[PDB]
Amino acid sequence: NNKSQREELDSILFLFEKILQFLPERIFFRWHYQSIGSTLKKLLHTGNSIKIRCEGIRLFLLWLQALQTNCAEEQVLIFACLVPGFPAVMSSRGPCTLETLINPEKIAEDQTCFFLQILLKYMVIQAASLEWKNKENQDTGFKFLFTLFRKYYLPHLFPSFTKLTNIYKPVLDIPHLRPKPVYITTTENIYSTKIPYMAARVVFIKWIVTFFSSLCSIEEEHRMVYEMVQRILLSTRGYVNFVNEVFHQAFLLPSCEIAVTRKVVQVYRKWILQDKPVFMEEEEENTNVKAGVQA
Repeated sequence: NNKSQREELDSILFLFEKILQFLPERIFFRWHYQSIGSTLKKLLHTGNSIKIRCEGIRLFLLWLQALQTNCAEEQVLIFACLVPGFPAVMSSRGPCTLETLINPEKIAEDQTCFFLQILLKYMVIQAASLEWKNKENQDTGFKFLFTLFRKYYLPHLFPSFTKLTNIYKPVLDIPHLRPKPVYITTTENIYSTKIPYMAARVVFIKWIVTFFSSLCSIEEEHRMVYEMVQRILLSTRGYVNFVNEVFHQAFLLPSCEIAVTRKVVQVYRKWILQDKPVFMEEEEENTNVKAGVQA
């Protein structure tokens, strides 16, 4: 291999991205399905650098986004095993990971956030043409991706996830006390908790909050698309309930890394007693929320 060869393979990846963007309808018609799958599997080689693996994951995400709901079982299984460190997905063949699926600088299981930020800003590159297409294709791909992520990764990420929060039919109870998790007080000495899969919850809640605190438009190159994804997050009843439930899951984390809760406090300060969005203006049923502020 050479730097010229590295640039050639990067240009091959860029041409792959361009051919996915320029021809979404052809991809939706499973064009070169076996060839695309083989190319993705070859590019998903774990023996290369972190950049190569990230590019392969990005290309796989774009391919499944353009394919929408036409992805087969192996695409879903690969998608469910894209981020390592998670338990092997219970498939028909059996437990498996990405390494054994493709083969039938230390990673700190932080590839979840990189994967999520790749999914976000590359869903918004809008492989949908919008010509010979419709405006609905802007929202459909991201809705499908969010639904799949919530179906697969969310239940394991949130072991305490449950369905209580709902503005419509507002059933309310009285919360009670909770025990104290053990703090190892190890490694200024920052603290942590022995409960597995907690940093993933912190990252997920922080990202959800940053989409809502969603101020100052620092990036300035992906801001209209952030507004688009904000509308997607608040454009349906189900996503409304999901946002309320993730906020309820917030404020429940242990004392370690509690600054995320204050972010939710700032979000609610911006919402109530301030500019009130359509979210509080007075199964998905209607796009308009029209939820009373009292509930």
